[PDB]
Amino acid sequence: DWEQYRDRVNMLQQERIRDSPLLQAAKENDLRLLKILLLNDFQQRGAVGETALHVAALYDNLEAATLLMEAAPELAKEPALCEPFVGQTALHIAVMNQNLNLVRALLARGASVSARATGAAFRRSPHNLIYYGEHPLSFAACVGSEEIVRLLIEHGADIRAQDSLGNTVLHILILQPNKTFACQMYNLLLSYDEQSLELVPNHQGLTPFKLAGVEGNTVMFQHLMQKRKHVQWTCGPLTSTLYDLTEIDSWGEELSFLELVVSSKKREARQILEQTPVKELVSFKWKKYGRPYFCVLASLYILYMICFTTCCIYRPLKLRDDNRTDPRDITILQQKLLQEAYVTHQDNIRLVGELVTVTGAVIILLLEIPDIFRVGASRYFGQTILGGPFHVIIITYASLVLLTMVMRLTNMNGEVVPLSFALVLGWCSVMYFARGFQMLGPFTIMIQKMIFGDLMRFCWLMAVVILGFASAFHITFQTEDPNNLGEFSDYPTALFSTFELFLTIIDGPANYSVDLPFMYCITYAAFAIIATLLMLNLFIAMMGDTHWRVAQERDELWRAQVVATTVMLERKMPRFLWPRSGICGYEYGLGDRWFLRVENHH
Amino acid sequence: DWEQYRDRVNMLQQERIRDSPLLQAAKENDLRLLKILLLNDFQQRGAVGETALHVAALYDNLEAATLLMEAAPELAKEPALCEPFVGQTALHIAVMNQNLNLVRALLARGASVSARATGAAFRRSPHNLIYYGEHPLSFAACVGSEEIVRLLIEHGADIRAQDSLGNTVLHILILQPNKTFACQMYNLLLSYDEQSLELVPNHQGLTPFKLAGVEGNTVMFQHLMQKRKHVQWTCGPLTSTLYDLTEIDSWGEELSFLELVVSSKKREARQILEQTPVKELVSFKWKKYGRPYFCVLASLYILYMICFTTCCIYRPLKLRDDNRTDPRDITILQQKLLQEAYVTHQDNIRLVGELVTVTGAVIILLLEIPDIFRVGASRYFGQTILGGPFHVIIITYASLVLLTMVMRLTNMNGEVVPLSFALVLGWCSVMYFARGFQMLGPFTIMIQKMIFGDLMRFCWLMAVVILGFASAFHITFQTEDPNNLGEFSDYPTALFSTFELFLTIIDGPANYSVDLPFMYCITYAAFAIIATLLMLNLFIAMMGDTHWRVAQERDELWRAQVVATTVMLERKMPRFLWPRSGICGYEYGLGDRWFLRVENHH
Ligand SMILES: CC(C)[C@@H](C)/C=C/[C@@H](C)[C@H]1CC[C@H]2C3=CC=C4C[C@@H](O)CC[C@]4(C)[C@H]3CC[C@]12C
Ligand SMILES: CC(C)[C@@H](C)/C=C/[C@@H](C)[C@H]1CC[C@H]2C3=CC=C4C[C@@H](O)CC[C@]4(C)[C@H]3CC[C@]12C
Ligand SMILES: CC(C)[C@@H](C)/C=C/[C@@H](C)[C@H]1CC[C@H]2C3=CC=C4C[C@@H](O)CC[C@]4(C)[C@H]3CC[C@]12C
Ligand SMILES: CC(C)[C@@H](C)/C=C/[C@@H](C)[C@H]1CC[C@H]2C3=CC=C4C[C@@H](O)CC[C@]4(C)[C@H]3CC[C@]12C
Repeated sequence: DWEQYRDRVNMLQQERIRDSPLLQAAKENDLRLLKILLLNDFQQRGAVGETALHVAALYDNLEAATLLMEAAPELAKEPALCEPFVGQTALHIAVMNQNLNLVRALLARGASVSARATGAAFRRSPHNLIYYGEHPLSFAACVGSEEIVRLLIEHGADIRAQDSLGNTVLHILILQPNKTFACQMYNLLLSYDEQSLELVPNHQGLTPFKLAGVEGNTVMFQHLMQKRKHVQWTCGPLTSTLYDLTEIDSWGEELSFLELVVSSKKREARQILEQTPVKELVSFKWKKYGRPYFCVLASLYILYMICFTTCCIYRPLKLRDDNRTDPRDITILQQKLLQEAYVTHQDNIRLVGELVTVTGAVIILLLEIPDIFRVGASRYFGQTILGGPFHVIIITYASLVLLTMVMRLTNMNGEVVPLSFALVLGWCSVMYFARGFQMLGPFTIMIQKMIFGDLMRFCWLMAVVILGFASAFHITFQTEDPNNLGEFSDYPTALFSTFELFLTIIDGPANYSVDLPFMYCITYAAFAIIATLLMLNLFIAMMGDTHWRVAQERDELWRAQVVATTVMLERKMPRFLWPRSGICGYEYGLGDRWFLRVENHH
Repeated sequence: DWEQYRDRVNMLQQERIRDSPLLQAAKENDLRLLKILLLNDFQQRGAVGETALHVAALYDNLEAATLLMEAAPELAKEPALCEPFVGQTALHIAVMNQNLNLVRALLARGASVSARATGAAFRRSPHNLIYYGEHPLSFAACVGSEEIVRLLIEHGADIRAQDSLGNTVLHILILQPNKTFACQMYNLLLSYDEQSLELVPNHQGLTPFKLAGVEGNTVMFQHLMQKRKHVQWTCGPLTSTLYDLTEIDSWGEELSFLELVVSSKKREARQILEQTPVKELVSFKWKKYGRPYFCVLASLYILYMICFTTCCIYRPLKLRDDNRTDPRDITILQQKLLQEAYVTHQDNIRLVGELVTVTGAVIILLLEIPDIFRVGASRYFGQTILGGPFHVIIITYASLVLLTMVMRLTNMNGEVVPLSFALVLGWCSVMYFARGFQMLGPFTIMIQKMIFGDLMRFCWLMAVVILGFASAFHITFQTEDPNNLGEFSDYPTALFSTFELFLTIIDGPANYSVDLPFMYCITYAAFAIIATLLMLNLFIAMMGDTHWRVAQERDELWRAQVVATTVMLERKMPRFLWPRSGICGYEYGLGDRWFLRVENHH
């Protein structure tokens, strides 16, 4: 694995230092021995192709480093050579150690300011505890050294330089934990840009501004907004400000800033939506267009489900041609064949409802399937914010409807099976529209967080308890007459009865007109204590204990689902229903830009 | 008892001081009277064989002590003589009182630095509020007096000296509450050791390092780690450190450090497992070997339970030879005798499943019973962390399986009884494997903490309520026809029905075709209010109120169960499946030691 390999690389590096007297002296800073060694091989390389001057820079030994450079000035220009450290120079190491005097001493000897630390230790990865890109300037900026950054710019470090992810030093600063020092560095780097470095995309296609949204860097986002706002006036406690919408509203682009924020896997990304500019734009969009249109789509989908339900109530059945020869058989009706299912005016009225049902199932797939491809299936079905579990069940519903149509056209028996699933999944998918309402939306997120959390854990241990007790009840009743107590008469019935008895949805079996086996009363007393008194009430207790913890995240997720709905509706609906948001600058001599005006009290 | 004896010892001591003018003067420090007394018996002894110089040292009376020593220098060498205080000298007392000048005055007169306070007041026990071992140096160290410790070392106090538990001053310092001052003292004492005192075991077989793990002394453990770590390099925000695994991983030893920590009765011991070295070693062991092998053992045990369950479903039964002459008798099948139970190919297929069932029951006892002997039964079955309640039920399961085999071989009727218990206990023991999963493990600890806590308290008061109401319902129905209401027709049925009615698992008995006794409606209304409205819902309330309090400990116990599982699997499984953990130093010129490399951000 990567851990045992990186560990071995570090062990070999330390051994090759111990085993080589020049590298050992470069580590210890014992100038005595280092003078004797250098007085009479300077190109000695440690385990990763690093020089004695890399070793001196790592241990921050300026005296050993200057003594090595006086003996062999060429060492300042040397990269390391083996996979984790490829392209790392002594300048990269000195910059990480913030040794300004060693950085001056290396630059005075022509250490390259444009050298790339290409190796696996510098790539953005869960394997690496930091990501500073590949260039000495990016290292100096992430390390927070203003003076080393100026010094590197004065030696001609290219501020536009991009690493193997396409990230510029501005993208790399958005990715750092030290957000306030990163904002101070971001102004310093923007000062040397006199087309802008803020507009350069990485290989994901993201500008620094879009990356601050995706990564949920609210401190860098509100900093980037200071160059995109204009204060129109202040009057006593009131200010009117005008915010440039260009990089937020993302007009005509296939993948907007707001879509990149609501579809981001970073939990912090949803905090960008609470910023004054994003929140007030998405609140306006939801008030004026999103809620009205989402209420119309909720209404149309409910009418479509009432239509489909009515087609199931009026489903074509006839008297069974076969005989109920078995006394346990209760089936009296049967499916009509296709050639006898469409005869009456009522069958033609149902054919219109069935054609509406099939048309809406086709429309669901035409609306759903392209968004799987845009978003990618694991992000599309996985994200709560986008509607993930509802997309699974609405596609499953449309698939079961089209399967049922194939069964109807082919005289296939058993339409009850896909129709019963489609009635449950079709109606449960009406809970998708709960996101439009503050009353229902946060509660629908609790339902989901309880299904994937507490209900999952419970059903795993509940199933183990049901297997034990169903088997004990079944073998307890194997010797007894099934007509006097039916609940455990075969093993599938014993499982189902034990499941219903666990949940207390069927009464505990009793028949006071006969002697039940004594082992039933013993087993059922233990079951009643374990399943109903303890586990069924402990479920309520652990749900109550989850509920108060999850409640703050439930509300943050609901507010983000409203924005994701707004972004989805504006993307998918006809543009004549969604007029461009904010204020057109061309009406006021401000150019082609669009704005949001926010007036606030302070 | 010990309390009334120690109290009497203290009362007699104070009386013998009051009754003896020299000891009374040694307590008061009235040098006037003490001069008159000493001018013309110095060997006067208080209630515990203590001298007037012990009394002067106890009351911290340096002037009386020096005046007593000037009259009788031999008193500095005297021990106390009666059971609680045997071997205590005036030096032990002066050291506890931190009187450096009295310690100098006693050492100047040859008070023994190697004297042992052998008496019952100095032994590690719940009877004693402190434990400083038996020697003046251990007293000075636990009292925290650096200057008295140096002074005693300068007078030749043996730093290797061991008390009646085999504890050295280092072991005794791990046992003190003042952990940060104890670490400062631990460095001072290690400085005089120039085979090491850190390697000396006590009579439990524990070194100071193992004792810090067992006692959960995380402050002393992280201090002891500072002499067992090497910083390989630091580069900007990153450091790589190498930790010596020798005393943690405990190779080839019959009882490891990690086993001593997970099996400790101290609740603080589980905090040692969260230290960087222990946590990262046990996390690696669990990731690479523990979880994969525990998932295989979970799978094999579930397949074994499905096999046993199938042998119970296909259990050999025939039509009853006897007649159902009683109209209340519902038994229609009976056990086959052994000589008719193995005839068909299906019986031979079941014999293979029954031989697998018996083989796994023998294997369970071969795996379980030796670990009872290693750990000791009360620690083995008592500890949640080790699997205690699951070890009880898995041994009970294997015992019921082997009992059932003896019943099968002997034509003994009633195999339903041990098989019904074995099906419940065998399946409920699958919850042992819940510890391997973050989803199920903490919840399985809540199940256990609720069974032993809230369910226990509830079942005690619930039983008292059922006894009252079952008796009232039984005598209410004694005069009435059992065929019209069967629930209370005899006292065992009335108990069982009242138990099912308490839990609301059977419907309240009613028969609108007859007049029930009016006393039933009155009694059942009171029962319905007390049992179902109040107590059954108050159970949910007290569980909810336990759940939020226990939730932090539940997670700490789960994280410790994962480590205990890892330690158990590595101990019990073949060593070719468990390669030695960490980094072999011999590959890198570091010797025979093994290491963990931890790289961290700061
Ligand atoms: C035998 C059939 C009828 C079985 C398989 C049916 C199961 C359905 C009812 C289950 C499967 C997944 C469940 C489910 C998935 C996720 C969510 C999202 C949550 O925010 C609201 C509830 C909701 C919508 C629930 C409702 C009930 C569903 C849809
Ligand atoms: C406890 C958790 C794990 C939940 C999810 C599981 C419930 C189990 C016990 C349920 C789920 C569906 C149930 C089920 C489905 C349908 C039938 C067909 C019927 O003719 C006999 C019973 C039988 C075979 C029952 C047995 C019990 C089952 C398998
Ligand atoms: C009449 C028989 C069937 C009676 C005696 C059976 C009782 C069983 C089901 C009881 C006895 C002890 C109970 C028990 C003991 C302790 C634990 C550990 C806990 O972390 C998970 C639940 C678990 C495993 C439960 C499950 C149910 C058990 C095993
Ligand atoms: C309320 C708590 C204390 C729980 C643990 C106790 C429940 C009691 C009421 C249960 C446990 C087992 C039950 C029980 C076992 C088996 C039988 C044999 C049956 O032919 C008559 C009823 C009888 C005798 C009932 C009576 C009620 C008992 C004794």
